Amino acid sequence: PLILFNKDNNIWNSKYFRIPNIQLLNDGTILTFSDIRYNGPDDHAYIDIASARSTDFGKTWSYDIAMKNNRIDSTYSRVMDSTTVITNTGRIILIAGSWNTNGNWAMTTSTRRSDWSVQMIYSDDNGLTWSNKIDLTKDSSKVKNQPSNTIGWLGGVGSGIVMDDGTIVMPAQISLRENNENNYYSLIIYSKDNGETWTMGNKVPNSNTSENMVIELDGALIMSTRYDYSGYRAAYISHDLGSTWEIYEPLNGKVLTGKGSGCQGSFIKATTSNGHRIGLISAPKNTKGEYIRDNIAVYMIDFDDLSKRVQEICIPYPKDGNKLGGGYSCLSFKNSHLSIVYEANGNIEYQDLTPYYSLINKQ
Repeated sequence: PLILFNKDNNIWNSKYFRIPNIQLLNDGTILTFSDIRYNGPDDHAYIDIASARSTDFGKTWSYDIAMKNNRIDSTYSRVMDSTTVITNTGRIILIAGSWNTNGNWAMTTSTRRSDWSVQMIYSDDNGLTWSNKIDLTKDSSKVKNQPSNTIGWLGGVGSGIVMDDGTIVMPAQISLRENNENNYYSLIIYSKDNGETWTMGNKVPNSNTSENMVIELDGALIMSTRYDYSGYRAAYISHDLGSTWEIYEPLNGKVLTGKGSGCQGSFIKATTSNGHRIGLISAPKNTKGEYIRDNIAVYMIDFDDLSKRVQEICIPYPKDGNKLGGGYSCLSFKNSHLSIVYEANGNIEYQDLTPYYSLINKQ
């Protein structure tokens, strides 16, 4: 597989890369992102977000820093954990978490984390240039319905979606002060004005849920989320754009994730030529357990043939993850093409999976 971001040969002399992201553009351009983890694998470190862009279907790549941290702390300033979407205008939005101090974003403080913010950039030239950073949390003018007991929140790490009428929906994760503890939950945020302003949904039914993505299905939102220490990815459905949730049985509990903590993965919808809507999920099998996160696999469900069990399509990364930080992945599906980016021993690798989609599509 192509090494897209190479810890042993990159223009930033970065020691590590983590948290990859991919969008297949309507015109065939491939846009990807990654944390530039300059000094090593740690989350609590100095990080910027790179882009890598290809106009020859992944043969060659042009690299850039898509978003810089706040440059306040040479050890801890970081923007990281990209969540992206392409809107119906073709605008590309990236939302990242921003901090500049040591300590887990959700658990370190009992009040709103003072160095925390959510930063947005967008591109109206298909990822060639980016806006200035837009701070979504410094005031109350950009995001509605943020809870007063928020410790912090960020995107779900992956891709958002667009509803039938153009509404943008982004997966998110939040930490909330509740009865003298901090509990973290998945949720969504949505924008009806091309990302200028947002409204936050309500938390899903279970805590210990974090990184996630949602698909749209007949107006409903279906979320596949990391559910820590359950052994599986939870799934929930919302019929009111994320105000209420219930368990979605056909996917809940069906993708197992091994012993220990959960892991980020991706979840997207494709419509095959027979009209069926299928869900594709990427995540480590983690048969070896905890943070080994071996065998990043791709799974399929057919929402129009739900008695057929979830199927393992392929394993793009049939290797142990690096315990320092590995296992994350991102699928993108567009115009009958399917691509993946994933963590691979401190690098990011890229693969075109379109031949597997052809097998599924049965033309």
